[PDB]
Order: sequence, then C-alpha cells, then structure tokens
Amino acid sequence: DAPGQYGAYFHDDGFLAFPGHVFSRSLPEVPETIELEVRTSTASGLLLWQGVEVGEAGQGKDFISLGLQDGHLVFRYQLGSGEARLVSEDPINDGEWHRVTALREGRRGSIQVDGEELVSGRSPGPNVAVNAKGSVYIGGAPDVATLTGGRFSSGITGCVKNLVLHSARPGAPPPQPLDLQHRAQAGANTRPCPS
Repeated sequence: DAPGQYGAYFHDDGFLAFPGHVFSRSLPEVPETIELEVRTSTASGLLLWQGVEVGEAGQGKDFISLGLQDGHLVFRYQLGSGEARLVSEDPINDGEWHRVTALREGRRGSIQVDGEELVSGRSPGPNVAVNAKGSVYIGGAPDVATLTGGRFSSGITGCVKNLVLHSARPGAPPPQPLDLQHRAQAGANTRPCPS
C-alpha cells in the first residue's frame, strides 16, 4: 500500500538482512523459487545470499546465492557435494529493470531473465538439500568476502524489489513479495526504492 515498501536501494556498500525464516525450507528436494526485480549498473556484486547459521558447521558450508558477474546474472549453490553455477547468456547491468527467476529442484537448477529461455545447470551428487538456516542478505553485506567465502567481494549499487522466496512445502500457501522496509533484522546504507 506504500511506495518503496517492497523495494530497497543500496549504496555505499549497504545491505539488508532478514531472519532465515523468510526463506524457510523443509524436506529435501522440495522445489524452491527465487524471483526478484533488479536495476543496477554494477558489474560484480552480491544480490542474495543465504548460508549457514553463525557457529553451525554442521550445516556444512551450504549456501544459496544470486549475484552479478561481469554484469551477468549468476545463481550459485552448494549442497555439500560441489557447487552449481548458472550464468545468464547476456549481461543485465544496464541500469534498466529486469526480472530474474532462479528455480531449484534438489541438485537441478534453472535461471530465467525477463521471462526468456531457461538456462539449466546441476550441482554434482549425491547431496540434494541445502542445510542453510542463516540470515538472508540482500544487496550486499558488511563484509561480503567473509560472508561468501571470497566468492563475492561487494554488493550492488541499485535496487532490488518484489523479492519472492518460496520453498513449495506441500499444502502451504502461495508466496508473497517480502516487505523489505518493515521485516529486516539488520541493514545499513539503504533506503526504500520507489519504482
């Protein structure tokens, strides 16, 4: 009902972080979807990260992530037996809005940009489930390299909006975009992004 409720602008290495339960999972191999809209000129940086709870390895070093690499969308995950990395054909860091959708069914993944053709990928077997219950970071983090194990080194400057995180637990209701302005547990150098 308010401009900016579902969008956030990141600058000067800002970020928001949400409790892990915004991206709750359950049973291994339950399908999961990430969808968001992004506008940025940033070539390399983190869009979304969820890794293991602080203090829990354990939970192994599993993670799910979305980001930009030389402007291309990248979807990268680790279930405990090797990383998958899916990369868009084209760069998306043109400062115009794009919709990006990342889907996973156990080891198998796909990405789609602007409702165009799928690109698929797989992580090596046998592991099928992500064990990560840490906070969900959007747009960056206070120390991106430490958070991501060096895989990313910065966030983005730009907006993320209409963030849908959904593990399709049997019987559960439809997902809804996350209220970025009222549900974060931590953040800095961010403001509502009208669009």
